[PDB]
Order: sequence, then C-alpha cells, then structure tokens
Amino acid sequence: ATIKDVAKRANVSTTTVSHVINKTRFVAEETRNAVWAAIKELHYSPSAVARSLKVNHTKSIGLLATSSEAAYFAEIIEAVEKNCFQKGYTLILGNAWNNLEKQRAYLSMMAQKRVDGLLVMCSEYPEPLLAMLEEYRHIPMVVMDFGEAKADFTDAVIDNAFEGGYMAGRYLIERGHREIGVIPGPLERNTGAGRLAGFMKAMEEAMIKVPESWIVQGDFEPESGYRAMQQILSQPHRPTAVFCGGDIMAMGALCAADEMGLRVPQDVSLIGYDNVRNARYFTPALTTIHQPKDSLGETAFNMLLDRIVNKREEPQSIEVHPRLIERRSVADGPFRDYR
Amino acid sequence: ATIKDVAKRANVSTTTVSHVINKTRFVAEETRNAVWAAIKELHYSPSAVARSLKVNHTKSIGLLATSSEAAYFAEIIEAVEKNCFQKGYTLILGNAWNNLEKQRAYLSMMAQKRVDGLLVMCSEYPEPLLAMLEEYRHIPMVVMDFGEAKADFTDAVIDNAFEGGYMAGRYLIERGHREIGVIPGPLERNTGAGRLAGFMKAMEEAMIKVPESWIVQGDFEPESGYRAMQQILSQPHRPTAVFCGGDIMAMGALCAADEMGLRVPQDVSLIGYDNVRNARYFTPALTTIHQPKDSLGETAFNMLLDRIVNKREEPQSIEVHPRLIERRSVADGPFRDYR
DNA sequence: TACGCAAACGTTTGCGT
DNA sequence: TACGCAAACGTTTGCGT
Ligand code: HPA
Ligand code: HPA
Repeated sequence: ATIKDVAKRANVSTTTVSHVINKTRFVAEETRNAVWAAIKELHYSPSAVARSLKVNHTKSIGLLATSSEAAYFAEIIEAVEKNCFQKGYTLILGNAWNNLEKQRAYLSMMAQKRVDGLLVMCSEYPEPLLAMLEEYRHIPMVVMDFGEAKADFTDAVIDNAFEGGYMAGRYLIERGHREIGVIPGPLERNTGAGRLAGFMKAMEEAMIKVPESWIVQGDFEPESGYRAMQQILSQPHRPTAVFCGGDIMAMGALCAADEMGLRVPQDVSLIGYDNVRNARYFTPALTTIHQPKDSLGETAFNMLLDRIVNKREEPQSIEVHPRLIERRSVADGPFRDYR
Repeated sequence: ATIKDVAKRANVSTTTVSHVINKTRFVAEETRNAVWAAIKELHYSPSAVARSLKVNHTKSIGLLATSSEAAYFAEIIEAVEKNCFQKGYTLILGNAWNNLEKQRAYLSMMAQKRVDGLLVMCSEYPEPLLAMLEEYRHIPMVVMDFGEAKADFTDAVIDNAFEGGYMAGRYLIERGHREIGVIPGPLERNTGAGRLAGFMKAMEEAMIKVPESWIVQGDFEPESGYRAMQQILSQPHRPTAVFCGGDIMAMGALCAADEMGLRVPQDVSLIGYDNVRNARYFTPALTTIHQPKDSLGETAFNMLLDRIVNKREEPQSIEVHPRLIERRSVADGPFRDYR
C-alpha cells in the first residue's frame, strides 16, 4: 500500500518504483515487470497527496459557483468538468449562493486544498467580495461572469450580454412591435443589467418608450417569470410583446399567460435569453438569444491552464457572442408592413 | 508561507504554531496572539496537503455521477454539496457518462486523491462496473441508484421506484382511464424498469392490457419524450392517457401534442415522474410522482459519514418514498363515474 | 549501463522537562 | 505551567557509481 512495500516485493528501490510508475527514466523490462507485478498484487495506488507535497501541484481545479441547479449554470459547469477531465484535472465544485461568508469559506478551503487554479462564477461582485478575491491573487484564477473586466488580477471572459439585449430588442422591433415589455434579471448582475441595457438601447433608437409598469424585475427563477408576466397583462393596457431576461424565467412567463388564458404568441409574443437545452421543447418552442455556454467553459479553462502551465502573469480577457435563435414564440406585430 | 516561517515571526516553535492553529492544546494568550499576528502578515494558509499526509484523511468527498446537467441529477448533486459544505467536506464532482473507461479513470483518480468516501450514481450497473467498484471496497462508499441492494460492500438507499410506478398507474385508473400508454426510461435503469413495472402492476391488477404499440422507450431526454408521444398519437387508435417515465421526457411529450394540435389534457392526459423544480411551471402544470431528491442526498451523505467517522463496516440500506403530486395535466377518463 | 541513497516537501504529535 | 525536539507521513529527485 506504500511505495516501499511495492519496492520490496519488487526487490528494488523505491526510486526505481517511482521511475517506472512515471516513465521518468529508463528501467530494464525485467525490472519494469516485477514492479508492475508487485503493484498489482499489493494493489497499490500511488498517493497523490504524497506526490502533491513534493511536486507542488495538485492537478485539481476549484470552481466557485453561485448555484449548480439552475439550467444556465448547470450547463456551463458540466462543460468545465468536461475539460478538466480530458485535460487531467479534478474538479472541486463549490456553491456560495451569493453568500459572502460562504464565499470566504469556500475560498479558504480551496487555498488550503491548494488548487492549481480557481474558476469564479459569483454572479454579483460587491467590493467586499472583490476584496477577498484579491487576497488570493496568488492562486491563478479567471472570473467568467464579469460585465467588463472588473479586477486587474484575474482573467475575464466577456459574454457581450448587452449586444444580446440589443439583438433581442431589434428583432421584436423589426417584427412589428412597439409596445414591448421587459422582465430583467437582478440588476446586481451582468446577465441582469447588461442584457437589459442592450435592449433598452435598441428601444431608444426605435424611439420606443418603455412605460415602467411594463418593467418587472425577475431573479432568474420561473416563479418570478410567472409573477411578472402576471403583473404585465394584469393591467388595462398591456404590451404586445415581451423580452424575458432569461429562459427559465421565460418558462415562468409562458405558464401565467396560459393560466390567464392568453395565447403565446397569438395574443403575446415572448423572447427569452439563454437558449438552454430544454428551451426548444418549451411550449411553444421558445425563440431566444443563445449564449454560447460550452465555449464559455472551455474558454475559461483554457485561459486558466495557460496561466497555469505557461505561468502567465498578465491578465487576459476573451469575448464570446450571443446569437439569435428563431423559434415559435414570436409573431408579427402591428407594424410589420408599415416598415 | 510555511509553518516555520510563521513560527519565526512568532519567536516560537512550529509545534506551538500548530497547536494554536488547531486549539489542540493550551497556549498563552500573549503567545496565541503573536502567532496570529504572524499568521496574518505572513498571510499564511496552512497546507491541507501537509495535514492530509500526517492525519490520514483529506476531508473531501467524491461523487461519481452520470451527468451533472439533467434536472433530476442536478438536483440531487446540489443537495449532496449542501451537506458536504455544512459538514466540513469538499466535493469532487465526476461525470462518467456511463462510460466504463471514463468510470475506471475517475474511480482511480479519486483513490489516488484519497477521498475519505465515495458517492456513486452510475445509473446502469453492468458486472464490469460492479467489478471495478468492488476493487475499491476499501474506500467507504454508498451507491444512490441501485434498484435493490446489488453489492454487499456498499450502502444503498432505495427509492421505491416501483411503488411509484404503481402509484402513477393507480391514479390514472381511478381517474376513468383504461387505454393508457407508457414511455419508460432506459430499462437498464432502476428509474427505468423499476418505475415501469410498478406501473405495469397496477395495470395487471386493473385487468388493463397495454398494447405494445403504446409502449415507446425514452432516455430521459426531452427529445425522446417528443419522439415517443409523437409515435403514440401518430397511430389510428390512441390511448387516452399516458404515463411518462420522467418529467423532462414529459416535457418532451407535452410539446409534440401541442404541435400535433392535441390538448393536454383535454385531448390527452399526461402523468410524469420526478417532480423537478420546474415541473409546476410546465404548461400545463405537470401532475407527477415526486421523488424526494433532497433526502436522497442527505441520506446518502449521512450513511457515508457514518461509515466514515464511526468506521462502520457492515453494509446498510435506507428507503425513501415517492409521493403523488396532483396538478393540471390529468383529466377524468371515460370510466370515472362507472366506478 | 542500469540502478540506489538520502534529503526533502509541510505538517502533527509523542514525549519530554 | 507552558512549551520545544525530532520523527514521521508518502512521495520525487539529485547526485552518484
Ligand atoms: O445569474 C443567473 N442565474 C441563473 N440563470 C441565469 N442565466 C443568466 N444569468 C443567470
Ligand atoms: O437516469 C436518469 N437520468 C435522468 N433523469 C432521470 N430521472 C430519473 N432517472 C433519471
């Protein structure tokens, strides 16, 4: 169970055992064999803890997420894991739930577990967080959900959420719409505010005013979707189309209309944002802006690995791009032909 | 950065530094202080690798899942993580994708990373797997998705899937139905076969024959849901109700009916199985058998921790129970009153 | 040419006194 | 009464010869 024990059966030095276990130097066949034999009977499993102590790296990665259930989230993480595996890494998944303490806790356990690098996905970034995060500038780390490039000590990957909001708005416009509504994700977030402003910009350009009774805040959870949509058509004058800050919340919105007996999109058009795996199977097939979730994983990993192996020190940042998916939840507005 | 470096600033022994860092023995205030001061400036972070080497435990847990995206799955895992965190543990998430090699790979990396215990969720359990899994009887481990209690070296937690299938079938019956259909998950699985037989039993009791054209296999993915439902009503004689082996696939089924212009449930009743967080927001609100996902996590953790701390050796097994949730996707059948 | 010896990486802990 | 010394846990590796 210990290298020595193997070395004994082998009738060889522990150095030899190491060497053949790692092809780190030439070893006589006859020798290599004996070691293996030993390694087999003794049913040895080289301790990575041992190794990690000497070589100075755990070959493990720590992802400090916000939540692992939410479809959006769930998708990215499964990608990141894909990468770790294929590249030799081990993933340590941690969810802070946007809890400062919880954050500082997980952050600390990881430093102690000595992770080669950190993948951050905290959603909101108040200074107090930006602070502890700094405190760990030593661990190589890339944040995947910043709007811009918040800190100067980590890599970023920008989703261009705004350009997505803008994309969503345009469509709606070029479809015949002028009385639109919007349910955005928590403003304390990129995917919240960012997607929204991108949208409010196409609006300004269109010369469209979004009456505030038509703007109800969500939290990326189907219920809020439900409750907001409810609050939008629960009014005397209601929009003809609505842009939903995220698909799960969209799904929330879809329900309420059905329960209010409104037809989507015959009565109301809905445009979501995320394009999660189940979206097409929404009823009706949800039209939405698709965020490259996979490349967001791989691209994050990749930058980290860089800093890791090539011991990079300067902070990078890489952009990705959302692309409009067209489905069946949007219908022509009152102004299509008048364009 | 090393205990010694702290001990120096402190003007004390590394043993003292350890002792105050762990309240493992009394230390003069004045002393305790100095250490902390040092610990602070030096910005020390005790290596858990160091520690793990001496004390013989990593205080980390390894979950060998099948997939982390699928709603069902995603839910359990987020629970398991919840537990690890609150109980001091670190989670290493691994997805084998039902790939033998991939399995044997992750299994091995974990043994090497020396995890205090293993949480298994492989879905299918062919002998070749049951074999390598055995090979690691040394690591304390509990499998969370066995039908019965397959192996004699791990703990089990039984979901009673059958009793769930049976529950699903009964309802449908007691609702007026007699021409029912079924789309079950891959038979190589508990949640597949198990849920199904439980269902086929209420049928036998009801004296109901399920014509095989009305039995189409799914894979727990919305698409199969879609394609099966499609194949069920795409026939001359179609059931009046259908039991869907799992909610995501249900969601698949819901779409197709809509696209085929059939009304759920006015034209067709659907009963799912899983009761995942979004289910209520399905359109219409999906009626289904709910599987206690959380308790499935906590209960798994808990057993493992037992074996862990209380060094248990005998294999346990604990049952959980599915409970019918009633929603809006089921309507009375032709025989309600005739009962 | 093929291998072995000892030091070492960062801790915790047994015995001290 | 409060603390320190050295051994040790499982490896990898520098120099050998
Ligand atoms: O912050 C978020 N949470 C959940 N889903 C999301 N989709 C986009 N942003 C988010
Ligand atoms: O094996 C499964 N996979 C995905 N979802 C599921 N829900 C129940 N069983 C399963």
